[PDB]
Amino acid sequence: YLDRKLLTLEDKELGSGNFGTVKKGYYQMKKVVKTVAVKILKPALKDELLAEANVMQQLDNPYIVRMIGICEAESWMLVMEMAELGPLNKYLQQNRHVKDKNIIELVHQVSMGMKYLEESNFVHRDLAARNVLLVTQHYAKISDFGLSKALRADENYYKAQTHGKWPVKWYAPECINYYKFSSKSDVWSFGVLMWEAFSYGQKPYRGMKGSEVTAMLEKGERMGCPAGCPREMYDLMNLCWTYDVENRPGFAAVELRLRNYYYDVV
Ligand SMILES: Cn1ncc2cc(Nc3nc(N4CCC(O)CC4)nc4c3C(=O)N=CC4)ccc21
Repeated sequence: YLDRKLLTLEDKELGSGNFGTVKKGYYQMKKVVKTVAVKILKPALKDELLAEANVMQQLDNPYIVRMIGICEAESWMLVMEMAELGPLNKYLQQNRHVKDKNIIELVHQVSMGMKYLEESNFVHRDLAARNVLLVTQHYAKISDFGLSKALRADENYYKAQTHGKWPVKWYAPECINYYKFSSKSDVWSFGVLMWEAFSYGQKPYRGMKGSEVTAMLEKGERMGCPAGCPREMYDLMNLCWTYDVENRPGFAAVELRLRNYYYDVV
């Protein structure tokens, strides 16, 4: 595991995730230094960070943030690779010149990242543009597995005991209504992430309470098509927002439509 001495931290906080506060740092490997991002813990919580690390340790995919390791000194610390460009929603906010086909590339990468996660039977549970990190303008990685769960070999959903404070605007009806989280409910979140991407990092359901969003969806109402969003991408959003879980597509089908659409547009 990781040694505090070989870890240097800058003291400005880059932002906050589910169980901590992310800071830039430098970690000396054998010969070189790796620039890193370090989630630092604010009773239970230690277990939560450790659990997140336990999830990350089992994941190896090009489109998922790699964990370097864990560090236990002064605070409990989860050491990750640094995605220099930061979160997708902030980047697109500040980079309105980013081309529609650039955004397709990036959301397609998230869908590859998520297809892997679906094949691996892990549920993300907090998929949102804020937790997509940009290594480069054409390379996105999924992060923050603080809410993630390893599914049982006999089940395709995790059932939460209660509702703790949740990112309700990214949650499918069955998560809100029944606390049932599956890869299919990550697909719902992905659609909201797509809406975020093609709206250049604008928040979904602006000015509405979680309760008003739920009520809007149960009417069969959905968010509109963002300015300049290609119609095939907006169609996929609505598919992701299928109310019935069973009819909603899985990430294999979502990634396939993203892949064909992206490859079609050269
Ligand atoms: C310009 N900017 N603004 C924020 C920002 C953050 C990265 N920071 C990163 N930031 C976070 N968080 C802060 C922002 C929140 O939206 C999500 C939690 N997590 C990670 C990194 C990271 O590089 N690697 C693994 C995990 C790098 C650049 C950033």
